[PDB]
Amino acid sequence: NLEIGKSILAAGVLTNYHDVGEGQPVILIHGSGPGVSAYANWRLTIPALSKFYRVIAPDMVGFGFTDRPENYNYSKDSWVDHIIGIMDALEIEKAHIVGNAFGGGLAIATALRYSERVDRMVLMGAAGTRFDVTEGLNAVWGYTPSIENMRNLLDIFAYDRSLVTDELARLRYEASIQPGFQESFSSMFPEPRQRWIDALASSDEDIKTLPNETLIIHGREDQVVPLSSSLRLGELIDRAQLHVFGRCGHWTQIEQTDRFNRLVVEFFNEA
Amino acid sequence: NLEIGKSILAAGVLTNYHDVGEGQPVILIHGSGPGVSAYANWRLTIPALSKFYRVIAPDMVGFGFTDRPENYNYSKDSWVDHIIGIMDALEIEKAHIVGNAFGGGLAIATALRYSERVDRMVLMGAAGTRFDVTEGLNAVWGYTPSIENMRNLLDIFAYDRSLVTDELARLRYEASIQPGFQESFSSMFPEPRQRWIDALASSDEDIKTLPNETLIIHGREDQVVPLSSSLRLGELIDRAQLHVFGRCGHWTQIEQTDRFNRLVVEFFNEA
Repeated sequence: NLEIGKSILAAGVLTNYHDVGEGQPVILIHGSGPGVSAYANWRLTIPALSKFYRVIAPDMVGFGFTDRPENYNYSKDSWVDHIIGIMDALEIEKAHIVGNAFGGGLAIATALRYSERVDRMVLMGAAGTRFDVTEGLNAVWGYTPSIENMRNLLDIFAYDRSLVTDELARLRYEASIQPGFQESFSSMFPEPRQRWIDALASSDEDIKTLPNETLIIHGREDQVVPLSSSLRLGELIDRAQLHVFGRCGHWTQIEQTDRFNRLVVEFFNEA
Repeated sequence: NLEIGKSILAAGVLTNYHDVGEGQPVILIHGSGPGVSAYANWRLTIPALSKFYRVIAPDMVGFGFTDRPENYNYSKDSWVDHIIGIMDALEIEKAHIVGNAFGGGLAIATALRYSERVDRMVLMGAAGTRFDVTEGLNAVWGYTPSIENMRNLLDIFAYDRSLVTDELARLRYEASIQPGFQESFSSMFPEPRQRWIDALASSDEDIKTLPNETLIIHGREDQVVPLSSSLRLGELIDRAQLHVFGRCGHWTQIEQTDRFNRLVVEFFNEA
C-alpha cells in the first residue's frame, strides 16, 4: 500500500508520512474526505515539487494511517498541534505550507498560532472562513460506505465525471472501509455539520493579520467549498494572489495537475 | 522617442507598431488612458515574451503615433477592423491576443467576429462587460492636461503610489500634450461615459460562445475597472482561468511584471 510511508512520533502520536526531496521544506496537508490520506491527495504533487523542495506530507491524526488514539479530542487546535509536532520531530524550523480544503483551514490556523514557523502558504478550496454548508460537503462528511456512495462523492469532487471510473470508485471505497477508518470518520463531523465549518474557520480579524505571501487556489465548479469562500479569503489576506481554474472542481491538484504544480513551484521559487 | 517604432498601412490607416521576436505571433493591445501608446503599456512585457514568441504591439487608431484620420468614425467594430487590418498586413493568420483594459474589450470583440484568427487570449482589467462607471475611469477619460492631473491619474492606476514620481508625472504629461493627442482623446469618450463602457462591452450571450482558452488577470485594488467585472468574465467564459493579484492596481503588467510575464508565457506555452 503506497499510502503507507514512513513513521515518526509527533505530538505524542505515531504518525504516517511521506518525506521526499531536499532543500526548503514544504508541508502538504490533505483534505477531509472518507478514506483520505496524504498520498491519495498528493501523489501527483510530490514528484513535481520534490525536484526543488523537501516535501513532507503527513496523515493528520484521525485520518489515513496515522494512529487514532483512544478518546482523542479532535479539534482545530489539536490538529495544529499535530502539524507543529511533526515539524518539531523533523527539525523543520520554518516551512511553506500547502493546505487542501480541511488542510487549508489548518494551514491558516497554524500560521496564526505559530507565525514564526510558517513562510508562504497555498490554500486550495480551503476551509478557514465561515461559509454556508453545501449539499456536496454534507454528502462528503455524511458518507456511509458503498461503491455507489463513493461514486457520488467522486462526482461531487471533480468537474470531469468521465474521470470517475468503476475502478476508482472501487479502490476509494476499499480505502474508506479499512480497519477503523469509517468509525473515526463518521464520528468526526456529525450533524449539524455547519458547526465544523465554523470550528475550522479563523476570524476575519485574525486572518487580516497574516503577513505571509499567500496563493489562494479554487476550482470555479467546486461543489464542496464555494468559490465565494476563497474570494473572501482573498479580500482578507493582504499579500494574496487568487487563481481560479475554470472547468475544475474540488480536486484541483489532480484535475489541473500541470497548471497547479507550475503555479505552486514558481510561487515558492519567488521566496 | 522609443514610443515610435515601425510603420505599416493597416485597414487604410498608417499604423505605428513594434514587432519583436520570432515564432508564434502574439498581439498586445494597449489601454485607453491619455498619452497611451503600445510602447508605454508594453515596454516591460515585450522583452520577456519576445524570447519565445513574435510580439506585435500596435498603436490603435486614435491613440499613440498611428495616424488619426480626419473625421474618422471610432467604434468597437472599427477598432476590431484595425486589429484585423494589422494582422492581414503582417500575414498573421492566427495569433494569441493580450488585451489591456480598453484593449481587452477589443480582444473579446475580435475573437467574436474573427474566431478563426484568434487562439488564446489574456484579458487584463479588461473592458468587455457592462460595469458601472467608476470615479477612477471618469477621471481617466475626463483628463485635461496638467502635471497634477496626470499625477492623480497615475495614483489611480497603481497600488504603490511611491512609484508615482514627479519625473513620471512630467513625462506622461508631456506625452499627453503631443500634437493632436489631447484633441483626439477628449473627443473620444465624452460624457456620459457609461455609454462607452457599454459600447466596448460584448453581450453575455456572445461571450459565452467563446471557445478560446482564456486567462483573465486583475488587480484586487483596480480603481478604474472593478474586480467584479473580471469575476463576471470568469463566469461567462468557459475555458477560463482567473488570476487576481493582491496589492495591485490597473497597471498589472508594470506593477507585478515578473509574475505577469511568467503567467502569460506559461499560459501560451501550453498551446
